[PDB]
Amino acid sequence: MCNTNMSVPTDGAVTTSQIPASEQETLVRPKPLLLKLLKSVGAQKDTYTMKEVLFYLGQYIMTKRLYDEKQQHIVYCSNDLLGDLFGVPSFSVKEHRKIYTMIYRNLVVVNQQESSDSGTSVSEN
Ligand SMILES: O=C(O)C[C@H]1C[C@H](c2cccc(Cl)c2)[C@@H](c2ccc(Cl)cc2)N(CC2CC2)C1=O
Repeated sequence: MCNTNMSVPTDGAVTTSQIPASEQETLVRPKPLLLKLLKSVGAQKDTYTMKEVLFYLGQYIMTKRLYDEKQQHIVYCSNDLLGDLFGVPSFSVKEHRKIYTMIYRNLVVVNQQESSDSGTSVSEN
C-alpha cells in the first residue's frame, strides 16, 4: 500500500512486564500475513525479530491517529489492513495479554520448541 524506507531503529524498543523480550525472543521470516502490515509502514529488511514486530505496529497507530479520546477504553478502525490479521472491528490497546496471543498464531519462526518446518523465503531492497 505505502513505502518509506527511511527509518532504522537501534535503541528505541517497545517492551512491558506482562509479555517482555525474555519470552518473545525468536527470529521471524517474511511470508505470513502478520508481518505484511509492518512491511508497508516502514520495515524494509532481510529478517526481523519477535520484539521488533511490536515496535513497527505501534508507530502506525500513533502517526495515522487510531486512538483519540478522553476516557481510554477501546480503539476503532478506519477501513484498512489493521482489522485483517486480528479479525475484529474494535480492540483494546492497553491489554497486552490479548494482542500478543493473536500474533503467536499467524506468524512463522526459525527456532521452535517442537520439531516442525514451514519454508524458506526472503525479501529485501
Ligand atoms: O503502555 C501501554 O499500555 C500502551 C503502550 C505500550 C503498548 C504495548 C507495549 C508492549 C506490548 C503491547 Cl501488546 C503493547 C504499545 C503498543 C504497541 C503495539 C500495539 Cl498493536 C499497541 C500498543 N503502545 C504504543 C501504542 C500506539 C501507542 C503504547 O503506547
